[PDB]
Parts: sequence; structure tokens; C-alpha cells
Amino acid sequence: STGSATTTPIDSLDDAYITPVQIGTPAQTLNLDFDTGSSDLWVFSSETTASEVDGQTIYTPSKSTTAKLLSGATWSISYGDGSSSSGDVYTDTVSVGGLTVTGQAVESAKKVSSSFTEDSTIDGLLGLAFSTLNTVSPTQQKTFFDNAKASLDSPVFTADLGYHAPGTYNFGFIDTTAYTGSITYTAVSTKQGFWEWTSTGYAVGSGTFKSTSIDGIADTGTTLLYLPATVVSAYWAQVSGAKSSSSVGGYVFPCSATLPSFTFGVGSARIVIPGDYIDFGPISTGSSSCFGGIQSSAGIGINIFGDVALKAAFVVFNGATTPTLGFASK
Repeated sequence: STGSATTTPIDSLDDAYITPVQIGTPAQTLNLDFDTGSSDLWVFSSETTASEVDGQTIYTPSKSTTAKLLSGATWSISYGDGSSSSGDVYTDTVSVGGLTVTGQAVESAKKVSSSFTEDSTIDGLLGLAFSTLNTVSPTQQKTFFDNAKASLDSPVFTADLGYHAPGTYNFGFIDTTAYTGSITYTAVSTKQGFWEWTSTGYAVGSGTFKSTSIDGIADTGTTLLYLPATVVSAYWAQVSGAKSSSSVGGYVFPCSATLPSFTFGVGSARIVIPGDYIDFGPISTGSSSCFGGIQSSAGIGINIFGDVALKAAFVVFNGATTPTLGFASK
């Protein structure tokens, strides 16, 4: 089997991407944030504290003839940005782009933190990291990909995120029309539960490539590119007037600037992030200070190849017995 679904930016800045997901019988379609940095499929629901719902579409398990309470199971998750959610668990039928999993754990939120409430466009998350990170207790549950994998034509999914435009998540096949040149594959460590890999270096603009190993995670659920402070300083030094602002919470730059590109290495291959992908717009409405899309990972404890990086590539998440990651230009 295969599936193919369009993923759409939630706003004009590509702050996140939503993908429609069918849950239950009859189908209830919710728009979920596909997140290769986590491993829980959770939704706003009829069980979510009413004051914490503000415009989201909810899953109502009592209206699904295939929903079953997973007795005794609870979940609770905290994300790198400080947000969180928790609740109980149903199993139900879940379909993405024509690919159907029966008996998928659907984690129903009883509580969500303010940032989730405040984002009316995101009805929940669909985790695509390794199932070892799944938070369901006392019986850990599998991701949608893990459940689907054996049925897929090939044990892979691909992320093709757009810049200020829709893109595609495919399951079970590689669309050879969706990228240019060849796909370069690189080793993955699953030791921390992530799609963790090592970039071979970087360049800023038309500058020379610096060969240096940068361990990090391919994370579709993180907006920005978080890299070591040395790398990030070298990038922003090429932008007149750019500075790190403790009050804003990262590097800012004059909105009048033209940003240089940023290149990262995948083996001997190179992925070029155009400068415009690194512009996240005014820090506040009407400001001429703009927020940067490349930020320091210092104090995160891990480097994160988030959407800023991934949307410059066609990315293969290869879930073979020994997982790997592939990157192609597009």
C-alpha cells in the first residue's frame, strides 16, 4: 500500500504545516502537525477542557463506531518549546492520504497548554519519530508509520515541504518526479528516538564550505534551523545590523536586509537554503526588526534541522531494518 497527502503551511511564515487525517467511522477529518521529532498521535477532542479549545476541530470518539477506549492508558508529553498536553487513549481507524491503519492509538487530549489553544489551525500532532519515544503508559504505543510499515510497498515516508506553498507527505514510495539529481543517503542513530544524523558541514552564501561534523535531528515539527553557536554567528555576521537579542530570544536582523543562503552538507552532497527561507518577518506587527530562521542550539542540547532546512530538500525517512535518511535537492 501507499498514501499521499498534501501538507499546507498554517500561515504566511510557514510556522508549521498541517495535513488532513481521517479518524474514525464515519471519518472525522482533523488537520494534524506531522512531527518527525515526536512519537504521539494526539488530538483535540470532546474530552478537552472546554476553555482550552479555541477554534480547533475535535475528535469525538463516541461518534466513531470503530473507537475503543484503551483501558487504563494515559499519556503526557512536553515539547522542546515548553508546550504540553495530556489525556487518555482510544484505538481507532486512521487514514492519511488513502493509507489506512486499523487499531491506531489516538491519544485524546484532556488538557493542552496555552500555545496549543492559541493555534486554531492545529487540531493535534501525528508523531513520526521512533516509537520508543511514545508517552502512553503503562503500555507504550506505536506510531502511525510503525503500524503501517509492514503493509507499505517500501518501508519509507518522504517529506516534501513547500516554501510559502503546499507540499507533500508520501508513505510507502519515493516519487522520483519530486526532486532533482540524486538522493544522498546518510546514517541514522535511533539511540535518542529521533531521526538523528550527522551533517558534513556548511557554507554561508557564496563562501567556502567548512567541513565539520554536525550531529542533529531531522524534525518536521520544529519551525527553525538550530545549529551550534559558532555556525550561527558565522551566518549572521554576513548580515549588516544582525544581532542576538536576549529580549527577543534570538538573532534578529533589519527587515531591509537581503539574507544570504545557507548550505548544509549531506555526505558529499549539498543542500542550499535560499536566503528568503531564513526570514521570519517582523518580531512584532509593524516592527522593522525581523526574526531569523537560523538560531543557536546552545542550551537546547541538540541541533535541529527543522522546517527551514527540510523545506529546501526532498527528504526520505527510510524505516528499513537499519534506518537511514535521504536528502535531494528539488
